[PDB]
Amino acid sequence: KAKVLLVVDEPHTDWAKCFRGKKILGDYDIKVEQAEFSELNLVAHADGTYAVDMQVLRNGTKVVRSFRPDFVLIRQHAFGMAENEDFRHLVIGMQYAGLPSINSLESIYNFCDKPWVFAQMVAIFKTLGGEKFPLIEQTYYPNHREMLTLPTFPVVVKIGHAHSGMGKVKVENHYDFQDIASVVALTQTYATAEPFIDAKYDIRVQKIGNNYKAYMRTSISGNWKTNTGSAMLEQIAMSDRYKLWVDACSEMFGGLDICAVKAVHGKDGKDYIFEVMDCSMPLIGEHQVEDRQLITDLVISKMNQLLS
Amino acid sequence: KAKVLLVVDEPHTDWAKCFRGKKILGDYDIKVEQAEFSELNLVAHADGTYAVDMQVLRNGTKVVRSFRPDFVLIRQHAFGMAENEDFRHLVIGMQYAGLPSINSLESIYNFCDKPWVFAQMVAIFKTLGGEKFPLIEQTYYPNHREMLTLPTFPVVVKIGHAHSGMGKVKVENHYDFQDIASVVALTQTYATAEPFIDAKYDIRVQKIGNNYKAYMRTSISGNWKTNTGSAMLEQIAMSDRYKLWVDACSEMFGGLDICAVKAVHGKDGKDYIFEVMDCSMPLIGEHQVEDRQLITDLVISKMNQLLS
Repeated sequence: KAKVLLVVDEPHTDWAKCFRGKKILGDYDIKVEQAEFSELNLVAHADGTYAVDMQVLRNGTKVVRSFRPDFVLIRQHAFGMAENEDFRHLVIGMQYAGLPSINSLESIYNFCDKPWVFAQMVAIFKTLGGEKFPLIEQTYYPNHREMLTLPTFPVVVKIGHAHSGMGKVKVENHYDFQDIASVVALTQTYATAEPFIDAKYDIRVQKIGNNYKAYMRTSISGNWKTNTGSAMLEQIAMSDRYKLWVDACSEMFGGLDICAVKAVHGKDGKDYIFEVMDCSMPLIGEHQVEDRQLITDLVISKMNQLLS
Repeated sequence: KAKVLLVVDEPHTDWAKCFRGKKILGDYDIKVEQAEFSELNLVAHADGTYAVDMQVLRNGTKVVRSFRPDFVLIRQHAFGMAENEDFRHLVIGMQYAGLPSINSLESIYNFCDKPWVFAQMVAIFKTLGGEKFPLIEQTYYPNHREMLTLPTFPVVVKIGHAHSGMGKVKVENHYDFQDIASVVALTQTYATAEPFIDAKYDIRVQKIGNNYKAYMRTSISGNWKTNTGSAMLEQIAMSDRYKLWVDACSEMFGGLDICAVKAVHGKDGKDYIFEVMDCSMPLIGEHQVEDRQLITDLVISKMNQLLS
């Protein structure tokens, strides 16, 4: 028979293809169920039983089906403040069911608040020092009332929690900072402000299991945004410097199997680490195929370790 | 020479009295700043600097003092859905600042969602088995749509996340269950349902550092009306059975310095563990002054361990 693997990812990636013919536990096959978070639901019980509901719109028809996954690979962001982007209830349900997964449900749950993740990077920065781990300066404001404490301009202000550049604004002077603070008051959430780096290059160091890759590219908008995919991220040599950055970040929340550190190299000759991404990190460059391959092997390795 | 201890607790408990005359690191005095979450704010920086602001109502009706705590003791619930009960942003800010505390900020943060905490007890249940850890049967519904499948009545349905039992309702037939399911829909949150236990008595096993106490409250209220006043409560002898329950629960989220497990003993002569409380647990019984003294020693021990 087979072990069921639930993969939460968009339809543009066909994970069933990646796991074809692949066996675990010696003789078991893997049946892949794939869906986006918006199409999933579940119920879980303290006694160990649970069932996942999937309503998939396929080739012209509202499809329904139920199943009991044995493992889960999560490739989609589970949070976000925009409309219909909050799936924390599903992450809690999977942990309640005791589902093993990549990344671990513990880590995914803790990646919900970006400044909470950044707090783990600040502790690493204190342990290793800036020479080895150049964390960007950043200020955390619990709400709008503390934004009377001004940062040095220009800064990039990031409001609440959200991906794909959502909620990030570049602020160049006090007057516009005051206006942004009044907007943070409306949203009733927290915000962060970090210096806007006049950047030379963007850098991403990724770790998938035991595989590492570093990519760099000319930076057009630094740590503010990525503007209209002008330059593709190109792989460069892995250095011992870069490896330490991602190995150190990968230890948080019990360990991240898939993660990436983003940094900018400024025209001032310095590196500034400003973000860590987990298993929902998009795949980039000419190696998506190969990276999906590495993720597939990682998943098989884990199902063999944890399942029975 | 003094270290500042921020204690987040209501005004009736005068923690400054518990710490008067106590020293840390040999010759430093302890300066206690006490306030409730609603009167506090802060700003934190990745470079390590941070500051807390407390709204005072002494000579000015709207006083405002600032300080830099070295350690924090949290005795108030930091979450909750009622009017101005949500302080997750301050918890995040204290962790961003790297503030040591009791209980740990990591554990406090993870106690925000009751079913997430319960998910840890389900894992303990699988490990130890029911003879040793009699976890109550419970079902987790990520949202109202999974509540179509009806449970066996009567049940206690817990809606969303709030303490003091807020949001708990006893449901006896599917008509009322359907109305509660519509309230869950209205609140856009999750819910849990567990059998309503016809109870002989209540049991609470607490652990403060390495001190343990077991208390029994007799009533039929069972797992429906909890936390409420104790017009009738009494201590009892600890047993290896009870100690294992709280010790196993105290290991979650990196370790809980202060916690308690609640259970009801059924008229059927069986125990049902249904809740774990962390450092915001109310102090009960006649030994409340002894308990505060135990919490005070724990805080001094920890400050000596983590400060310089």
